Amino acid sequence: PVNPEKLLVITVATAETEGYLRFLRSAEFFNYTVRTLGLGEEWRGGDKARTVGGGQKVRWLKKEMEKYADREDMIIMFVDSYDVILAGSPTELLKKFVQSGSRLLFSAESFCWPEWGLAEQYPEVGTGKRFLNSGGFIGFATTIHQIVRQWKYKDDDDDQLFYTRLYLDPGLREKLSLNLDHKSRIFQNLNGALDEVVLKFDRNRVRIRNVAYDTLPIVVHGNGPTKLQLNYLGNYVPNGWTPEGGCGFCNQDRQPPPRVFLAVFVEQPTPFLPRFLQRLLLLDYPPDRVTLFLHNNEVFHEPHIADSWPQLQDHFSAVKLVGPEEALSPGEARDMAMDLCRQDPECEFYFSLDADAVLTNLQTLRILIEENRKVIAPMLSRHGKLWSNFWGALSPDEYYARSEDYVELVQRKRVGVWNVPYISQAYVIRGDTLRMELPQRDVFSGSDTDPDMAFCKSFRDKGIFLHLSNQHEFGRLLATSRYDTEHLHPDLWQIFDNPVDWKEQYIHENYSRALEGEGIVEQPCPDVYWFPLLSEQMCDELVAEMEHYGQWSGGRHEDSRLAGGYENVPTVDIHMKQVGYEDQWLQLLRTYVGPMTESLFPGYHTKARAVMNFVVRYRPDEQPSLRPHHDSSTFTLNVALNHKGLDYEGGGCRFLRYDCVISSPRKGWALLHPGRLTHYHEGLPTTWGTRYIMVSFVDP
Amino acid sequence: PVNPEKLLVITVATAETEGYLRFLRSAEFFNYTVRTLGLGEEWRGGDKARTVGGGQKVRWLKKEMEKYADREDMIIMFVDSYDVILAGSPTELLKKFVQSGSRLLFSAESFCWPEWGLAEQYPEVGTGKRFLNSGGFIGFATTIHQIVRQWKYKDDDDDQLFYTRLYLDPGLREKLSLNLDHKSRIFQNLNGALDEVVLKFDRNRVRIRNVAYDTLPIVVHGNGPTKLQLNYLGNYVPNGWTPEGGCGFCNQDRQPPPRVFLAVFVEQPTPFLPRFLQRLLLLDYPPDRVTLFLHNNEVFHEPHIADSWPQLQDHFSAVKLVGPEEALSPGEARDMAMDLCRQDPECEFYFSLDADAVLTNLQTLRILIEENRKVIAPMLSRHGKLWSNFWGALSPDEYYARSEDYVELVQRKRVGVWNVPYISQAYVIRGDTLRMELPQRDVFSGSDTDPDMAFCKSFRDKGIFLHLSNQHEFGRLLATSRYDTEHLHPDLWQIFDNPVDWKEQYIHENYSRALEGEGIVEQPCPDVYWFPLLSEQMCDELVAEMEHYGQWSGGRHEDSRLAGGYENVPTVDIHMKQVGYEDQWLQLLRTYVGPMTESLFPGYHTKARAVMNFVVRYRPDEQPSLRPHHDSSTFTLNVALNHKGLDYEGGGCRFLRYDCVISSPRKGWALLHPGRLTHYHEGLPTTWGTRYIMVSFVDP
Ligand SMILES: *[C@@H]1O[C@H](CO)[C@@H](O[C@@H]2O[C@H](CO)[C@@H](O)[C@H](O)[C@H]2NC(C)=O)[C@H](O)[C@H]1NC(C)=O
Ligand SMILES: *[C@@H]1O[C@H](CO)[C@@H](O[C@@H]2O[C@H](CO)[C@@H](O)[C@H](O)[C@H]2NC(C)=O)[C@H](O)[C@H]1NC(C)=O
Ligand SMILES: O=c1ccn([C@@H]2O[C@H](COP(=O)(O)OP(=O)(O)O)[C@@H](O)[C@H]2O)c(=O)[nH]1
Ligand SMILES: O=c1ccn([C@@H]2O[C@H](COP(=O)(O)OP(=O)(O)O)[C@@H](O)[C@H]2O)c(=O)[nH]1
Ligand SMILES: *[C@@H]1O[C@H](CO)[C@@H](O)[C@H](O)[C@H]1NC(C)=O
Ligand SMILES: *[C@@H]1O[C@H](CO)[C@@H](O)[C@H](O)[C@H]1NC(C)=O
Ligand SMILES: O=C(O)CCC(=O)C(=O)O
Ligand SMILES: O=C(O)CCC(=O)C(=O)O
Ligand SMILES: [Fe+2]
Ligand SMILES: [Fe+2]
Ligand SMILES: [Fe+2]
Ligand SMILES: [Fe+2]
Ligand SMILES: [Mn+2]
Ligand SMILES: [Mn+2]
Repeated sequence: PVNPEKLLVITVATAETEGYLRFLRSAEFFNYTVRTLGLGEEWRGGDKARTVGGGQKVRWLKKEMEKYADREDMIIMFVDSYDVILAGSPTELLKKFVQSGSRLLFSAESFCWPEWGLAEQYPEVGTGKRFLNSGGFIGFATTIHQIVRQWKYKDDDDDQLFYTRLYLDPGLREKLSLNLDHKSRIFQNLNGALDEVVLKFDRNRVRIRNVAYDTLPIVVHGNGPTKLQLNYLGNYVPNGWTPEGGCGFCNQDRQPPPRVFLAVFVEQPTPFLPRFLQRLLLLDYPPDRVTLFLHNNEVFHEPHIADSWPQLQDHFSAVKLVGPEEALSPGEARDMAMDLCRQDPECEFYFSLDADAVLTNLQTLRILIEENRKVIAPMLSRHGKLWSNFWGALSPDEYYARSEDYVELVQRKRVGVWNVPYISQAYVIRGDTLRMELPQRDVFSGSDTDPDMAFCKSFRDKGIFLHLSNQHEFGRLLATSRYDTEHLHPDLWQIFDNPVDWKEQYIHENYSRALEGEGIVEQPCPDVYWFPLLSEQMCDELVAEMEHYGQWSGGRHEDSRLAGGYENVPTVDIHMKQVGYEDQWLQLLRTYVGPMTESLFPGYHTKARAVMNFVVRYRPDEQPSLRPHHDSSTFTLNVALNHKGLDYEGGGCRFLRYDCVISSPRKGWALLHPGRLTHYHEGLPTTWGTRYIMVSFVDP
Repeated sequence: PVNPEKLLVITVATAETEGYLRFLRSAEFFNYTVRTLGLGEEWRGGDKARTVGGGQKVRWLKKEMEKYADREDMIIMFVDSYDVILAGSPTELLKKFVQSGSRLLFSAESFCWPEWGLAEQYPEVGTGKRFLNSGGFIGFATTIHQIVRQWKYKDDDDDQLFYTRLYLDPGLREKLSLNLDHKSRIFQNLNGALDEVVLKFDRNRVRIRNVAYDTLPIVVHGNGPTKLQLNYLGNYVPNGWTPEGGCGFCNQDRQPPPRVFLAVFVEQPTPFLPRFLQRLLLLDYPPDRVTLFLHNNEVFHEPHIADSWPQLQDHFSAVKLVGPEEALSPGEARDMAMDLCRQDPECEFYFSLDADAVLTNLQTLRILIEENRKVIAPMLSRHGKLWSNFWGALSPDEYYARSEDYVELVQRKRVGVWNVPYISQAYVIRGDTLRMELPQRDVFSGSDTDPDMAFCKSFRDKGIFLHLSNQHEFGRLLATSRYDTEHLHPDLWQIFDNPVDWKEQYIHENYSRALEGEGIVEQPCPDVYWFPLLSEQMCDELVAEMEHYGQWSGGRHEDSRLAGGYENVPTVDIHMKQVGYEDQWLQLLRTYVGPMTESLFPGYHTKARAVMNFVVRYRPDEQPSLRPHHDSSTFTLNVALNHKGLDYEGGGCRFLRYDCVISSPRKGWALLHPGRLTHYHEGLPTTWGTRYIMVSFVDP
């Protein structure tokens, strides 16, 4: 039973990169003893991601092994550190080594790298990996010393060719009892084996299983082009995220805060921008510590920015606008904003936020800064859909791909802080990282590749992790896909594409409370109910849209009213059809009036059909009143669109059979009365100003 | 200026017939002096209506004239009396005689009667009547004496041939200055001149005008076959009926009363007979003075008569039934009933009343008896139509014809007591007239002619007037034309043909009062109105008709109710369509429910459309309740058809949104509530007995 106190892990690492630190945490979880060679030095092993190299690893190890040249009592395992995580204990590792009968076991690989023509020389293996991989091997210290002694080559020569050449010596391979871990009992190299590796869960720990060989490896090596697959596994293995404990490295549970450069990007016509700009004033972070940069690409949004700009300038420490007349492409804009932060040593954190990100959590900035990562994004999704501001995986093209755990994360079945290949629309970046690790200006620009992808790739190429937190509800993403800008108030037409935001801007703030009892709804006259439905902004924009159409009814015009004997009872009005708002208004009816009606009239059901939908204008100079009549409806909805007193005098609705009068309508509130038989009614004369109302004859 | 004290009217009359008395009244109106020859004697002048005759007139006149043979100071006018009325004064008559230059003026006639071959011998006249008529002549007494002296012939020879022969003597005609009144200045004979005579009205007097000659005759002679035309004129001329005075011989203003034989005739299936038989008990005339005879030709009416017969037998002095098993034809039945009166000297008046006569005036018998005529009928019309129980005129066929004043009489623009050619369905006849003047048994029978016509003709042939009074509202005539007897209660289906009577039997007696305010209508729940609509008899017959169909609803049956989510809400019921009563029930709705609805819901109009009309049966053993639902109607009508307590326990209607319960329905009363949106409602469980209701979903 070999003693774990005699096992030493040796690894190489010239800097404490996020991968190195991920490795160490996995080593410390199992209580391994880790010696790290090279930590302050310059890497001379060549660009291992483009070419061969790594001989410097062998030189440093050879020098370290001279201490242990005679230590037959010591087992040593050498592993890479930037792309390796440990998944099993020293005890299990040692038992498995001993079972191999080997004196120095190398990991095995599907590819014969870097000289593919050496494959013939290798021994035959039935089903396991055939070839040697230098990223991981374990053996007696005396045997390892005898191998690494023979290093006498350049720092930029290939370490794995060196070991392969020695392994392919039949006399040497037998003298020293050298072996390869063909069936991945100990070492799992991913390159060429992705289809064989799955996560194996436990209550408080995760590891990996090779389903081809039915093994539980100890060492997971994301060798070659599998770093992102290793990134994926390292979110779980060994104690990343677990069924019972959750995430293991996040906070879980949440005097001057760091100065922040906040950069906002308006790169396409985007709905509800006035609302977004107003949210900036509400972000819970001291505004004297925030510098605002706003890039607007859209002349459509210039009035919006202008209205908001005085309040922003008074709010934040400093503000800078870059408008459309500057002709910047989105890539150049984002380079410029990031570089303003990079070049200012007082910029401790850089926070990029696009205009289609709705931050519902006003503490997002604090939360992300406290997470203490180089780069981190809050998870934002489109309402009720899977689409989000991150990708879990990449295609070989390096385009979008759905990771095996994407849906669980978007649905927040698994919450934590995830290492992912792509983030967008909102993220926070350390100022130090921009200065020390990505000093180039051309981060988003440079190739014909999309800027958002180029940015992520820029960070991946430096080995910087991209973190994504779904630990909290942070907000959502607006649909901007087909946003029709040819209206006086385009956001009035957003009831389909952005219904959550549409409701919050146009439905009365006390509507939902009214629909749940609470004694808001009123019944001023028998079977006439009165409730808040439309927000003041909705009334104002709707009136303005009607006046902008300008073509009100006149003589010869006919409505669906019933008075006396086949009389015609018209109003000066505009029907929703004429302005192109029928479909939107029916959606309102379906969603907000239908349910209100069934609640106030128990027993009644409706799908809210209405062929007659129109806005009425009363004035002393044209048609000031509406004579007694019935409506061609099962029930009628009558919504006040302006203020009695401020905008008009007189007016109001009278119900003759009940000698009951609605003398003082409320802007945004609706009347709901039966349309036939019982509620013969009259619109009293408007005596001054202009009185606007919205009328729907539903279920005719 | 000849003195009217020297003018004597001589006429012949063997009896004081109604025509003679009509003549005398017209003579007394103008203050003529009338000598009447022959009053107690036997007429030997032959049948003047079949043949020639009348010589007896000349014999009596010749004897009377011997007194005046030398009285050159006297003017004498001889006229017939049974078919003559005077229309002008003695003064006007005398002036006109004098203007003629004649010493003995005869009336003229279009026909050369009785020897047509004497026409050549007459003098030529341009346009006036050419030939002599003996019914009227005026002249100096000495001249008349010289003419009548020459009478030496049989009582049955023709008087007019005698005068013609003397007139056609050229020497005589010139010696005595004999003349004919060619242009009807004085005498108007109607035969051959009907087209020339019209009535000329004045405030308090009527006369006739000859429009061919533009004259105003003094003497109107209905000679030959024009007696009925004279009958017509004599209703006005000279003071019969006048614009300002009205009728001149009627009462205008209305201790043992005469014994009466009342005879009732049921000669065809007739509607509402139970009601008619019940009316007999209400006739305002002492029942101990009335003998009832009832002839029923219809087995359909045997149960009706049987139900009523105990009350009739207890009511009247004596009663006799003659049923269908006696095989009597209507003619034999009416002969038999009239002859029972004829042969009983205690039968002072005979009153014949058919079963389709509705006497609304319970004093009809008194009124007609007080009118003191031989034969008189009260005017009865079919509701809102011109058809009545009399004819004003006869065709040459002696069939129906419309008199020039028929419509004015039916519409009661002219009221009085009229001499008319035909009466039917109700009339009163003096017992004496039957004994003394129509002793034959075969009054209605004898020829293949209709009995009703034969009866009138029988009386006309004896010169008996047929009187018709429209001086009062007496009643109406039922339509019996197409009476469908193939029902359990045929009168339920009479809403079209006899709507006045249908209303009085089936509509609630307090319906009309309720429709005119008076605080009968109730509103037991908000916008649920409650009013009396159906009579108890209507409910009882309607239920019984449904149970007699017997085929009530069951499983798989679907109604037009709306509950929850596309649930099916059935009732065990029968729809009006199935029993063949839809059209009738819609008529009820149109006529009685429509107007009630518009009165209780001011502003609403309806033509009372209803596709769903049905009777519901609730029982503990089948379907006792009706779960909460809405109706496919603008408003719903809900009529109770039996008695809570007597016939069922439990039941009632509940309106959930109003926490209001109709716990105690009223048989025959209707509920009226809106059908949609507001009045979600439930039929409570019937716990004992059977609860029937009538339901209509109107305006769906
Ligand atoms: C929604 O409901 C709230 C609470 O019922 C309303 O609040 C009040 O507003 C009045 C006048 O604006 C104030 O005098 C009260 O002090 C407020 N009460 C509270 C608890 O805030 C609010 O006005 C309603 N909103 C709308 C648009 O009608
Ligand atoms: C129609 O209305 C009359 C009067 O309102 C009702 O008459 C009364 O009936 C009750 C019970 O039958 C008696 O106690 C009263 O004395 C009656 N009053 C009078 C003035 O007659 C009559 O019942 C109503 N008819 C129906 C069928 O409901
Ligand atoms: O600048 C560098 C590059 C690499 N390494 C170490 O050398 C190993 C070899 O690099 P890599 O794992 O990327 O090569 P591959 O396994 O993909 O062939 C890394 O894991 C680190 O342990 C290092 O210390 N500094
Ligand atoms: O039974 C009779 C029939 C006739 N007359 C008288 O004789 C007249 C002649 O009869 P009528 O007028 O019917 O004959 P016509 O004028 O039609 O030829 C009558 O008007 C009566 O004045 C009479 O007294 N008794
Ligand atoms: C690691 O060592 C500590 C004692 O030094 C011990 O308490 C802990 O449980 C060990 N953990 C594992 C996973 O072996
Ligand atoms: C008839 O005579 C009386 C007097 O005897 C007279 O009062 C009356 O007015 C006269 N009527 C007519 C119509 O001549
Ligand atoms: O002006 C009002 O409030 C009543 C008008 C009405 O109900 C209608 O549009 O038909
Ligand atoms: O039984 C009742 O009174 C209620 C039933 C009803 O209204 C219906 O027939 O639809
Ligand atoms: Fe309109
Ligand atoms: Fe209306
Ligand atoms: Fe039914
Ligand atoms: Fe119902
Ligand atoms: Mn590696
Ligand atoms: Mn005559």
